[PDB]
Amino acid sequence: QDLSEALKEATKEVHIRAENSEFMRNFQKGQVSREGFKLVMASLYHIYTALEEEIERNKQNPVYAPLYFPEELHRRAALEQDMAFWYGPHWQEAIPYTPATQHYVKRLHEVGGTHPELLVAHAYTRYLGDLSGGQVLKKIAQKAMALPSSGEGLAFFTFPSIDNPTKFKQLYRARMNTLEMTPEVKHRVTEEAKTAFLLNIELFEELQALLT
Ligand code: HEM
Ligand SMILES: [C-]#N
Repeated sequence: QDLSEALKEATKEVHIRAENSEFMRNFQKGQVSREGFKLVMASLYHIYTALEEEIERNKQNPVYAPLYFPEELHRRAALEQDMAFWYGPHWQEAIPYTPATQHYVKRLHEVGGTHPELLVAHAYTRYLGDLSGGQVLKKIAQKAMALPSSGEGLAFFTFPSIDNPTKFKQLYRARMNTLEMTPEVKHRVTEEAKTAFLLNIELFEELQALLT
């Protein structure tokens, strides 16, 4: 079974639980305000910063290299733009770093530094999502908060180097299937992907609580 198919099958159940989390359920209904949105994007800033720091550390490692797409996928630069937009010139000392966010970042550094063969699980979980539901969320955020078509405040959801997200995702899945794969690696990679989804669910459950 190709890795791409194994991952989709392994995470299809938790995805349902994730897309139906209270925070997302509300976001999807159009109920999202500046306060809540700033909280989630600030958290993503930390998460992608850690993820991409580990991707850079392992860019030459064969267990990840085929998926090294900085120009097309990396979001840190975009998030820094969004942070300046929502938090101002000195966003660095203004943005929050929640416990659930720190927990996610901790696992990212553990994987990148000690279990690099599992890093693919984390890139898959975040990036393929950004190119899927993330695109639907972007439209909802624009409408709800009156954000301009010019893109300010939503740089994170914008991929100027990807003309067709559908085509790129297919390309990415195909590349994932070129990775050296063994029962051991495939089993653990799908398990880490489920863990990645849980880290996201816990983040959203935390943020929802902070708001309420
Ligand atoms: C806001 C609620 C969500 C919506 C509306 C949503 C919707 C979708 C849709 C429509 C797809 C299918 C795209 C395709 O087949 O190419 C998809 C796939 C995916 N989503 Fe979500 N999603 C949501 C939440 C999440 C969350 C919280 C995560 C985890 C960070 C996530 C990660 C993924 C991944 C990794 C895929 C790709 C699965 C695969 O093709 O193997 N999604 N999502
Ligand atoms: C999917 N987001």
